[PDB]
Parts: sequence; structure tokens; C-alpha cells
Amino acid sequence: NLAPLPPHVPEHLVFDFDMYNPSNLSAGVQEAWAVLQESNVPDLVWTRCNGGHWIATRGQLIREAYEDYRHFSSECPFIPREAGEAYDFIPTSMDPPEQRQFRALANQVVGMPVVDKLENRIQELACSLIESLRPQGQCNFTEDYAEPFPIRIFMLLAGLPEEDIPHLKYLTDQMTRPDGSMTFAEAKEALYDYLIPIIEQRRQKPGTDAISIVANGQVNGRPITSDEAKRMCGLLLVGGLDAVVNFLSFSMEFLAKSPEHRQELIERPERIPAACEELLRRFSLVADGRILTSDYEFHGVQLKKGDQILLPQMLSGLDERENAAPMHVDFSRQKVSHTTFGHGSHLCLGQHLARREIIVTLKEWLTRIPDFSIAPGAQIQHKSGIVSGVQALPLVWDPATTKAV
Ligand code: HEM
Ligand SMILES: CC1(C)[C@@H]2CC[C@@]1(C)C(=O)C2
Ligand SMILES: [K+]
Ligand SMILES: [K+]
Repeated sequence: NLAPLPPHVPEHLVFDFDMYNPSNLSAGVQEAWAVLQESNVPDLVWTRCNGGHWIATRGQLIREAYEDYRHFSSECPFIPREAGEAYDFIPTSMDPPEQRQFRALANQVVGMPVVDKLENRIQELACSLIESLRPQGQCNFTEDYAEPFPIRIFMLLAGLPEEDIPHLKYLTDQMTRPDGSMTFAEAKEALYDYLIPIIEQRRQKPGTDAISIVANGQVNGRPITSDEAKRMCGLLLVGGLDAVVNFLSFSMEFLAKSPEHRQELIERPERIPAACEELLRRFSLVADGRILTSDYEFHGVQLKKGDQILLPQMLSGLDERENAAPMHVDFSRQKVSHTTFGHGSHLCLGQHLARREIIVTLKEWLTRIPDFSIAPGAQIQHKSGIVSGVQALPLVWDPATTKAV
């Protein structure tokens, strides 16, 4: 329902957008969020949905707010407020200067040096999964590739058993796109409960996996505590099991419906990295925010201490003020502007792993299954939330048109 409009929020700035169930969802989730960028919509609006909160609708404000951590704090980064208040993941719930010592440790476990090391394994897994699907002439992309490819790689990095994925994925799903079975707080508590004994076990018998590295790590010279390790490992799990998975599906859904773009990458594979970036812009999918630390006038609007403001990372790149004909996918786009991996001090630490996974997928899939389409009649459904996603993606193809490598 709609929360009563607070006395300080101008009546004319009200736009009741529901980030968990946008009205234009059937047209595609990015299209649904883009309604916030239609002709008569202000740069900053207030929605009475989900408890009531501000929403910056243009890249200019989104970037500015993410850069000003003194006014826009990460302490309560999720909407609804109850979720944001329970949210204590490290380093994401912290603002600089406190954030830095923890972010450095996190970067060491998922950063570029680590992705370089996972290269061959990422490559091998992508190829094995695709080769097994190839002769079948069909697949449920979300469950047969989007999920197993990146998640198995992350579980390998974290040294966690793959049989634990169903439980962990159910929990992360409730934190980003809740179905109602669990509140954010309940899902977080369950994720922490899962981690507690594992962290204790690896602090006693350290391994070479990500959890061991975090649990036995140091933060600017001093030993990390068990609680801190838990709050950081929980965040790494959420980061590695959701966004990339859903992004792969948005991208493949698009390629399945646009033979022309597939052909472009088939004929010119060297354009894959650039295509990856353009797809990251067009099918951006994350949207979290910040909380006002004090009363502050921002772009002519009076924000009050405690107000929550959603700063959709997804919207910057779809903003026509940042990219002409934003809804059009142009792998040759000159200046691909976006904040898909965030902006400011909290820039995504797993973006290098994500780009590698996306590029590897595009290359290895198009090489074996150049021609494919969405199952006839299928009405693809998207879901909206902190991280938007694709419910299911049934694909089909003629095995005769494929080739083994
Ligand atoms: C296409 C995939 C991905 C997208 C679009 C994405 C997007 C984002 C965004 C928007 C943020 C900033 C959130 C904020 O400012 O509140 C973020 C932070 C982060 N992401 Fe990603 N991410 C992706 C994949 C990954 C992967 C694979 C990992 C690996 C575990 C990961 C780990 C992290 C971490 C640890 C942070 C927190 C950094 C900090 O708070 O300083 N991400 N991501
Ligand atoms: C918004 C995010 C993508 C980012 C990494 C996982 C996530 C859901 C967070 O809680 C911080
Ligand atoms: K008012
Ligand atoms: K909090």
C-alpha cells in the first residue's frame, strides 16, 4: 500500500514507483524502471511505496549522491527501512573512512589477481556445460547455465560444497527479490548461521579458499574478528550468487531475440569485450541506495535526516542524458556511459570476475551454438528488486547448426 506522505515532501514530486513490483514490468524490467525517465518526471521523486522513499532518476544525481558519502550514508542501504536497518554486511554497510580497511581485505579475495588465477577453471566450466547442452537442442538457461556457471566458480573460490547452493541461493533470493517467505533480517540470520561454524573451522585449520583468507586475515594490521569475518563472507556470497547469474540471462535473452547481434559477434568475435560493456549498460540490473545523515537540500529538494533515497545504478546508463537512444543495443557505441557496477567508494569489487565470466560465456557459447531462439510461445518474465532478474529462459536450437570444439 501507500505510506502517508511526510509533511516535508512536496506533493508534486510524488511518483508511486514500486521497486519490487513496477507497473510496467511486463515490458521488460529495465523498461519498467525507465518509466522514471519519461518526459514529465522530475530528477528526484518520492514514492509512497515500500514505506516511502526518494528515488533519483537521472545519472547526474545518482553519481553525485554516490560520491557524497557524508550526506548519503551506506549504513541503511536497502529499502524497505527494516531491511536497510538489519543490513550490516561488510564493507557495504560502512562509509569511508571506516569502510576502507575492510574493503582492502575483500578486494584481495575477489580482485583481479584472483580472477587471473581462476581463468582456466572458468574457461573449462563454461565449455563443459555448453558442450553438454549443445546436442540436446534446448535448455532452461537460468537453471542450466546462468546459475551453475558463475555459482560453481564462486563456491570453488569459497571452498564450499556445491550441494549447499540450493539453500544459499534461496536465502540470497530473499534478500534481493523476496517472495514473502522471509524478511531480509531472517534471510541474513540464516546466512550468518550457515557461516558461523565454517568460519570457526577455517580459523583453526586455514585453507587457501576465500573464506579462510578472510577469516584469518588482517584489517590494516590487526586480526579480523569472527563477527567481522562473518559479515564480510556473507556479503561476498550475496555478491557472487545473484547479479552475474541474472545478468547472464538478460544478455542471453536479448541475443536469442536478435539474430543480427549474434551474427555480429559471430562474424567479429573481437567485438565481444565491447559488446559485454554495452550489454552491461543496457541490461543493468542493480538498485540499492543510501540514508540521509542530516537535513540537506539536494537539487532544490529538502531532504530530511533519516530519509532513504534509492539511487538506481541501473538508471544512469539508460538515461538519455548519458547515452543517446539508450534502449538500443549498439556494440559500436562510442562512449558507453553507465554505473552498472556502482559508483564512488563502493565500486563493485567483483566486476573483474563478472566481466571475465560474461566474456567467456559469449565467446564459448557463440562458438558452439551460434544460432538459437527463445522457445516458441514463451512469455519471458522478469522480476524486480534490489537486483532484478529473469524468472526463466527456455531456449531452443537445431543441433545440426551447432559445432563441437
Ligand atoms: C554483473 C555482475 C555484478 C554487478 C552488476 C554488481 C554490482 C554491484 C554494485 C552496484 C555494487 C555497489 C553497491 C553499493 O554501492 O551499495 C557492488 C558492490 C560489490 N560487489 Fe558487485 N556486482 C556484480 C558481481 C559481483 C561479483 C561476482 C562479486 C563477487 C563476490 C561481487 C562483489 C561485490 C562486493 C564485495 C561489493 C561491495 C563493495 C563495497 O561495498 O565496497 N559483485 N556490486
Ligand atoms: C547491491 C549488491 C549487488 C551489492 C553486492 C550484493 C548486493 C545485493 C549488496 O548487498 C551490495
Ligand atoms: K507534504
Ligand atoms: K544497517
